[PDB]
Amino acid sequence: PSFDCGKPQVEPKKCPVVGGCVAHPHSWPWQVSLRTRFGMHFCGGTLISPEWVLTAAHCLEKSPRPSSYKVILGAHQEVNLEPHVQEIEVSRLFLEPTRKDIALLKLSSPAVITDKVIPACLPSPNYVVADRTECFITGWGETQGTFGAGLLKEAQLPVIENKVCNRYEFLNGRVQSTELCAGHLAGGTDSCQGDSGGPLVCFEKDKYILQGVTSWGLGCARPNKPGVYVRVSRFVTWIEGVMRNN
Ligand SMILES: CCCCCCCCNC(=O)[C@H](Cc1ccc(OCc2ccc3ccccc3n2)cc1)NC(=O)[C@H]1CC[C@H](CN)CC1
Repeated sequence: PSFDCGKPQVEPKKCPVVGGCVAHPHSWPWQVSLRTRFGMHFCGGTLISPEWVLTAAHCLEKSPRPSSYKVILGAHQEVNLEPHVQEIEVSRLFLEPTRKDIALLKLSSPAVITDKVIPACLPSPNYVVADRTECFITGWGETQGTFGAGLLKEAQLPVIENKVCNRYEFLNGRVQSTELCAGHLAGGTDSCQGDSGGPLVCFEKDKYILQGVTSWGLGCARPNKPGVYVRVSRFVTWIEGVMRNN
């Protein structure tokens, strides 16, 4: 039973995390929860192959010990995990070598790929997501009064091209070429604390492609303050190299 990357078996709501909506369970089957050995959620991540999870380097910077971490796959509820959820210990950590905010976790065992646990697709190397492309972020981060705490949420965010995002009114030059921006400039919808390390995916014809890793922002969901994501396409060669070498 082979499953194509980026093709959920439960079609997502795509409601047009603060704002957005609670996802249909298992409609974002690459979303993982990165947890302490005691089962405390602290970051998201994205399954990109049965043995590999992509996350933000800042999620791992406190401990270089793989035993500090475990990965929860197939979940919908944060607290009361579903019976099919897989909990897999991390074997090795690989931080991006130029110190950008992206990292790989090699799992101690491959995840079992099912209709609820499926990898996201990687983008082509150096792909640029065009201004205004509609994408989605997912996670179990905080909700700032918008409902759904404790459940996996999604939010539709359009990409804001870097040259726009860097304007004074927005992020005032801070965004690097190895980052991208996404958000609604009227505010109200955004990734927030506890979402970092998770995916920003953009639908292309018949599948979702992982274009961003939730990284940072100036608060959550503020008007004129879109979130910043690591631009995954600038790291595909590095990611593929790590997977090939390990
Ligand atoms: C006492 C703090 C414990 C951390 C749990 C709260 C996690 C909340 N996460 C954040 O604040 C992360 C940063 C963060 C901080 C700490 C962190 O993990 C701490 C940690 C994690 C594992 C550890 C293992 C052994 C020892 C200490 C450890 N400490 C992970 C992520 N930033 C974000 O989620 C961003 C997402 C984009 C948004 C704008 N659109 C703004 C917020």
